[PDB]
Amino acid sequence: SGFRKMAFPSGKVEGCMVQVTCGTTTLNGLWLDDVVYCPRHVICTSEDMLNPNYEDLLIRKSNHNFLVQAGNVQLRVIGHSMQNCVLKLKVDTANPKTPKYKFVRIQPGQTFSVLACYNGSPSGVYQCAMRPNFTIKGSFLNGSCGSVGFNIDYDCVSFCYMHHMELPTGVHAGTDLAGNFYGPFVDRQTAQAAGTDTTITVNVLAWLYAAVINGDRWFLNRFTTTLNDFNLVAMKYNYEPLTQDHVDILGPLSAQTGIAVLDMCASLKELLQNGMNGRTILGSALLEDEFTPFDVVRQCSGVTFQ
Amino acid sequence: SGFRKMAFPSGKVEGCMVQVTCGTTTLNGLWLDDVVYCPRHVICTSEDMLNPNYEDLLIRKSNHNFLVQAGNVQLRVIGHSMQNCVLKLKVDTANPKTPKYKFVRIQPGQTFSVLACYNGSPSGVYQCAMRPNFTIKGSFLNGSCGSVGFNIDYDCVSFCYMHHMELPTGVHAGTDLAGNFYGPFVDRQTAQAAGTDTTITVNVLAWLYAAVINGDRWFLNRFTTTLNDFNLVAMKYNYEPLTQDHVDILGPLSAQTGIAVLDMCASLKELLQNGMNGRTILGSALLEDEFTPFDVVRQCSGVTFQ
Ligand SMILES: *[C@](O)(C(=O)NCCCCCC)[C@H](C[C@@H]1CCNC1=O)NC(=O)[C@@H]1[C@@H]2[C@H](CN1C(=O)[C@@H](NC(=O)NC(C)(C)C)C(C)(C)C)C2(C)C
Ligand SMILES: *[C@](O)(C(=O)NCCCCCC)[C@H](C[C@@H]1CCNC1=O)NC(=O)[C@@H]1[C@@H]2[C@H](CN1C(=O)[C@@H](NC(=O)NC(C)(C)C)C(C)(C)C)C2(C)C
Repeated sequence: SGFRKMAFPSGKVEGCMVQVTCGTTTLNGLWLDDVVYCPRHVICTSEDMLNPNYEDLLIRKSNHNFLVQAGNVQLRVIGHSMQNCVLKLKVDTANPKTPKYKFVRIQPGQTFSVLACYNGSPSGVYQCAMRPNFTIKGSFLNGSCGSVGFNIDYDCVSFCYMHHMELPTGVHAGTDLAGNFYGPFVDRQTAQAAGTDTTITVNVLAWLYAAVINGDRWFLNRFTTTLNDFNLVAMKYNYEPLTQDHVDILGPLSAQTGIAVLDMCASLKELLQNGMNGRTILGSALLEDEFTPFDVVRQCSGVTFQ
Repeated sequence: SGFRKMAFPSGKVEGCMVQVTCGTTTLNGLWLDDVVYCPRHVICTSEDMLNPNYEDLLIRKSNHNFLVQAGNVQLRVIGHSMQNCVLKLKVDTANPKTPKYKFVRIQPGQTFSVLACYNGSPSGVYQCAMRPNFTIKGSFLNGSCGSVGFNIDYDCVSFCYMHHMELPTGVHAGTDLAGNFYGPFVDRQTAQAAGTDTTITVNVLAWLYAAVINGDRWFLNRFTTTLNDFNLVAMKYNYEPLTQDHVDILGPLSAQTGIAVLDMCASLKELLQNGMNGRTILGSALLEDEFTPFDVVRQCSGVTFQ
């Protein structure tokens, strides 16, 4: 037993990280087959930086302007193209460590592992959620651009995030691996703010089920609630609406614990209305919302990756 | 910015995990050069299990009794020996993925990454501390024995933990990689209890410094305290004594933030005495004690591994 914020094993992604240097800018790239993916603002400088036109900026570049450093081995760029806000550098060598992979654009509320990197070298791995306001609460210092987020599904790495920038509230914004920002953000220094966030209700419920699976039983009650009456309480506390689809997804966990989803909603209602009164759940004094129903099942049943 | 429970990149350890099967028991082993390390209770059965004599049990074993499965490749055991509570299986093949490594026995309060594994396949990675009572609050299901904990220091993996068992409170006990249990535990089903735990004071202080580095400034105060007067308050709240050595270790963080260590102690004092009053620090409503001073510096300055 026990329940931890668990990341996927990072080895499959570690073997893909490279350093991309252009001009005075150095950041991380992702090397899959013979392509290196990195944020397009690597072609920017200290003054391009306020309102650049990346199409103009890129037409002015030559392949030899791109230093791609794969460990102590230099990779030669033989072509480049821009796809939305990512740059794709064609190199003459296919990454022999390329895992089976997919690029996926995730929905808010879904979680993923982030491999934080500097100068092409991994620093650490941690678990994140895509917040409802399309930011992530990451841990990113200067130089971390191009670090990626990912899930692993049996043997396949599903890349879902590449880091671009930090918002003045200390949260982070980035793109999918096809260069489309999550949320309304743009890779331009103009005023941008995250937008009001909300708590991921279906994930809180999953985590309460995790608690029950692990022996925290104390927040349960005899009551039930309707979805409607629950959602009226959730809105007051800035929680995302719970949909019948969320209820269906929580089915397996409800069946394993014997606690109907709507009964667990009645428990969440009382926790919102009464607080936790100096008690903890799974070692937290807050209601945790960065575990999906799938995360809970994976960790409570022991799914591996090969 | 941002601050997360960060694990080390796990790839160097993923390449060392194997499956060890003997009799009806299957667990994980660690393959370094031509040796596989695993818990000695792999030689146990459903009834050996209450009071085994592992020396007798092992003399009765043959090399061919040990199935070591490295992916879809079987490793032949050519020798075996017991070292305390770990079994060392000599195999005919050296692991080509063997990283630079050391075996280290850590002190309580020190943190490490755990690569949770089942059937030789990694499931997830998370960060732990060795509690003052020599347990760890892990996430371990049946089959996880032989998963290891580790730190990485530039290019060197320092293995510090191998998982053996779960205590009735849902916490975990194990050994160093030389098979010596942390704490008073034994690999025998007899009554054993963790012992009263305490909070790791020097780590809480490190995490408050992390908060200041990241812009949470609110818990600070104008006051100071003596070490003596601080430790009198810490004892009341079941905190470990803070030593002058801890104060010295916190020096760099104190110098970077401009907050004297004893001034941060005065802040911790008021947090213990007053609670947090519905506020959070670094996204937690509890005082966090599983970041060491080194963890904070590493994450707030961006140290990598190559
Ligand atoms: C990222 O570019 C990086 O790691 N680069 C390494 C090389 C030095 C700079 C190259 C451009 C970096 C990651 C940031 C740094 C701190 N935390 C992070 O996550 N991204 C950026 O530097 C992006 C980049 C340029 C600015 N920027 C920022 O993140 C800005 N933030 C904003 O300007 N935000 C608003 C636009 C919303 C106001 C800071 C101030 C944090 C540097 C672009 C946005 C093109
Ligand atoms: C570990 O052996 C394992 O993963 N093995 C896989 C093969 C099946 C059993 C082989 C022995 C397993 C990990 C445990 C399981 C649940 N959580 C874990 O961390 N360890 C054990 O099964 C150890 C092993 C035998 C019992 N045991 C336990 O952990 C016991 N706990 C205790 O008996 N604890 C006291 C001795 C303190 C009472 C449980 C009940 C959790 C199975 C030994 C201790 C030799």
